[PDB]
Amino acid sequence: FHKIRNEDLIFNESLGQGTFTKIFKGVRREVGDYGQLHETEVLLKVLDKAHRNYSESFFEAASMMSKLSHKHLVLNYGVCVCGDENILVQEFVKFGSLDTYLKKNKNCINILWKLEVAKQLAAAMHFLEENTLIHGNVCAKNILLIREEDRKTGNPPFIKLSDPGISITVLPKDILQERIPWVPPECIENPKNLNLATDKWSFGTTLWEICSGGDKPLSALDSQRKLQFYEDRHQLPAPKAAELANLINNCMDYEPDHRPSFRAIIRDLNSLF
Ligand SMILES: Fc1cc(-c2cccc3ncc(-c4cnn(C5CCNCC5)c4)nc23)cc(F)c1CN1CCOCC1
Repeated sequence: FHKIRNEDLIFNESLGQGTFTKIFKGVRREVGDYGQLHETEVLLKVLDKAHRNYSESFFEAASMMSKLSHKHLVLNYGVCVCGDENILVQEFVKFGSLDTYLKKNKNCINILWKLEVAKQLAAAMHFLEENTLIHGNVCAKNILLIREEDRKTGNPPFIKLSDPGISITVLPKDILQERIPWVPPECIENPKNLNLATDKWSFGTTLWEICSGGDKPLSALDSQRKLQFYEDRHQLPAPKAAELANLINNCMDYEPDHRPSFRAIIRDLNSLF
């Protein structure tokens, strides 16, 4: 990881919170190409001091995204570990998380937009699968919109997948249960069951999000009822825009070995026209 000096980073507005983290917009003063000075917008993720013990895992997640380079993976600029703070310095994606964007723009997003975003996410996951790299936290909040659809010039939307944050393999059980139904059943049974099939399940849940205008599946269920939801082997209801319901249910297979490869998922996606 490239170590960035605290002097070169300026914290600005809070954008929200992750698990044991606070997230801010910031500015990084840097020497760019040809020696030109730039003040670059950045995303600053800060681990809560009270959870400093997760630091390793906190950085491990980010490490996963920087091992490979891909057009659909958010860039990591480096880390600031100056002092007692642990800071991730990442690319600032203009339009932010996809779930917020869907909730705000639901009244003007059709099937073609959803299908393009789904294809891009599936392509990112196919890249990860071919590299045998587990993401571990696919969800609409971790999809970021680089640019919007422009029907005037035919441009499709473009998305990037963000880093997964602290791994579910080390998170407390109640956080895992709160993350049903993104966390697959076998990881609720044993968090060390984290596997490639995990991301296929979570991809199904994320498709449900994309199709549901930013609604959160099973949000009306508390943790005990989410557990019970997995115990009775229920599936998510089809979204009112049901064009992807079969794909969602095929990915959210209670048998991890039966979840389809992302190549087959991409084939299915392309078959809808
Ligand atoms: F606060 C968060 C930040 C990210 C995130 C991770 C990695 C890179 C990111 N780049 C930009 C933005 C971002 C945030 N807002 N905006 C603009 C859009 C509208 N104008 C203001 C800025 C851009 N967010 C990024 C992911 C999250 F998961 C949350 C946590 N939450 C996710 C759901 O929404 C609330 C925050």
